[PDB]
Amino acid sequence: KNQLIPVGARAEVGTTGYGGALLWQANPYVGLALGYNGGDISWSDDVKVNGSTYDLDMDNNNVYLNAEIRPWGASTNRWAQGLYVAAGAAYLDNDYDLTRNVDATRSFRVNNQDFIAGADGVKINGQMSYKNDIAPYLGFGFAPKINKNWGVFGEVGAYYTGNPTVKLVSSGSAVTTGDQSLEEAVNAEARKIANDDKYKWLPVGKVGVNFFW
Amino acid sequence: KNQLIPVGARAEVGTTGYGGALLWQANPYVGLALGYNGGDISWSDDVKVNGSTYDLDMDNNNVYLNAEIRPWGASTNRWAQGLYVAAGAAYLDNDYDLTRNVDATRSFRVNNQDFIAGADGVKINGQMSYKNDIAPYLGFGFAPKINKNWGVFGEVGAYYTGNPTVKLVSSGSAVTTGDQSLEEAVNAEARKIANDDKYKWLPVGKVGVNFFW
Repeated sequence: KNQLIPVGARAEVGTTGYGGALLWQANPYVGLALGYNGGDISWSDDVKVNGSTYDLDMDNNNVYLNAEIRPWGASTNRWAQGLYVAAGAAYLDNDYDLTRNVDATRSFRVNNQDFIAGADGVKINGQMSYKNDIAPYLGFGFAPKINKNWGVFGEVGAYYTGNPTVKLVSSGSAVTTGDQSLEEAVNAEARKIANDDKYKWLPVGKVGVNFFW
Repeated sequence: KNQLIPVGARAEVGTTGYGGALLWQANPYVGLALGYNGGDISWSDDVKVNGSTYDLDMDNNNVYLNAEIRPWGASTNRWAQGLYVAAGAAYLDNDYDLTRNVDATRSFRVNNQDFIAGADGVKINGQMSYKNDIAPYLGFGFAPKINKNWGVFGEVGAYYTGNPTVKLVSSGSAVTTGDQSLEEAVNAEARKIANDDKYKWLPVGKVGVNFFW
């Protein structure tokens, strides 16, 4: 068979958007996925959690190329054959815009300090963007085949992106007994995101369907 | 066989204390339990939940007489034979003394209003006593036999006691933006317990071991 010809394709939905990939298989152990994840969703819910409401906007525009390594690639066992480690890289462009609306008189926590929203309530808005011409990726996947023609998968990994760009702002007044004012607590949180090790990785979870011709 | 002679005894531990009962069986469907639940425990934990620590003292001194009705009493099936409805009455004497210790700067909620403890923290103490010369009881039990000589059980029910006596007091200062001061919120909660329908019943959960001679 010709190495340059893909063996199949997949459709996927996950935390970095939806889309899919073309798939090549060099041998039972080593394969390649070239994909796009994009789109943009707006989850504006209304279910109150403890007096707060959250609104999430997300815009994605990612292109990725992964090697997939299957340690049990030649197995006829469907669970074993489906297990893989993904290593590769991607062009990343991801914007998150999260807004927390705190009801009047309700408590909420910012930078490990408790606050209580005043009579007019409190709004906290966060904008956070991951943009990388090329970011390395490592992940692990489980892609059991249902038969020779199709299957389903899940994949979890992370891109090493460095800290994202971040802008956090609050509106409204709050009472507190902690060390920081609301404004400082908010800026403290912006600073953690811009600087802590934890935020130098963009975690990824996706699920989807594989098709094989 | 002689009706006046008990068929067995049980040991039990539950929310109204520990102890046990003597058991009579009039026929496979109708039996009687005469028991004592007493003791007194002090659960002073240290595991912080959201900046609060709780300390619980409980003192019990209850005598009860229940009829137990087994709709499937003549069954050899152990699950079916073990199912019963309990109806009876008890002398009740139960004291609860619950103390919530709120760390400095942490939020906590009283009478559906959020508060944040000041620099010196906040203590909330509640004393609540159920005392009844005779209170009706209804409950449901599951007492599977392991063999003819022994078994295990659980029972859940409630005594109609009317509202308990209640004393709630706070110490320390707190900030808030709600309608009530801390003192009023605390007294509001005392009033609910002294007056709401919900508190006119003392719920009971117990587990134990049955012995048959």
